[PDB]
Amino acid sequence: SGAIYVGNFRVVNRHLATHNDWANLVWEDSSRDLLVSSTTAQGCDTIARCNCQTGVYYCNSRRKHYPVSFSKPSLIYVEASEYYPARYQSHLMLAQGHSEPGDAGGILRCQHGVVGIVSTGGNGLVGFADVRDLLWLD
Amino acid sequence: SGAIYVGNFRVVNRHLATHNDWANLVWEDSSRDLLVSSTTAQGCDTIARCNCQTGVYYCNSRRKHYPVSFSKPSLIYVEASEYYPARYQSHLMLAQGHSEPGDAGGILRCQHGVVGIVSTGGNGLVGFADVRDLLWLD
Ligand SMILES: [Zn+2]
Ligand SMILES: [Zn+2]
Repeated sequence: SGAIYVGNFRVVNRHLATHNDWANLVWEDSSRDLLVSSTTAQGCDTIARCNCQTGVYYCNSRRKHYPVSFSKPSLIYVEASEYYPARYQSHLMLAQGHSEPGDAGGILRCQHGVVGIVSTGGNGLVGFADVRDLLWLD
Repeated sequence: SGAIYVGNFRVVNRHLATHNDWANLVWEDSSRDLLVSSTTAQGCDTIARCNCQTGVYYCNSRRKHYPVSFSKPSLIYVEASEYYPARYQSHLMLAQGHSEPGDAGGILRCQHGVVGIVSTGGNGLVGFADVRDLLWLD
C-alpha cells in the first residue's frame, strides 16, 4: 500500500519487493532503493513533472499524512542496515520529520502528483527516494 | 471523460450513454438522467459518503474547475429538451453558475470524493444529478 501504481507499473522500495515483484521485474536499482514491477491493471497515480520541494507524505508509524520540506535529490552516504551495507544512495531528498522502522513505503506527493517514496530515516530526518526523473513510468 | 469510474462501473448521463454503455448496461434511470455500465478495468474514483453541499466541478465549455454551493437533492420540474420531455427529475441539486450545452458530464467533487455529475443547466443555474445514495457503486 506502500507502492506507487502508474500505468501498468508498481513502484516499491527495492528492500521491500515481494517475490511476485521480482517474478514480474521491469527495473530495479539498489543505489536508489527502487524496484518497478509489471501490473495487470492500470494504476491511479501520476508522477509529478515538476521540481517541487515541499509536499505531503503518509507516515506509517503515525497513520497520518504530514506536510514536509525536503532538499533537492543528492548523493547521500547511508549507514549499514539490515537491508544494505553502508553505501552511497543517489536521488535522495531529506526532510526534518518523524521516522521509525516501517515508515519506508510511505508516498510523498505535491500538487503535481507523486514525488517520491520514503526509503530512509534516522537522526530526525526522513529520506525520500525521488521518482520524478522516471518519465518512462507515465 | 464526462464519466465517473468506480470499481468496475462507469457512470454517465443517460442522455449521453454510448451503444457500448447499453451493451454493457448495469443500471439506468431516466428520472435521474443516470446510466451505469460495466467495465473491464478498475476505476480511480470514490463516491462521497457525506452530505456536503459545497464542492468543485469541471465546466466543459470553460475548460476550468469552479468552486460551487448547491442545494440538497430535490424533485425539480425540468422543461422539455432534445433529450427528454418536460418531466420531474429527482435527486437534482442546483447551483448558481455558468452553464452551456455540452457541460453535461462534468464531475462534481468535495473532499470526500465524487458528489454528482452535471445534468441540467439554464437560467443561471447548473443542476447536478446526485450519486451519493448509490452505495452499491463503491
Ligand atoms: Zn510538484
Ligand atoms: Zn463531502
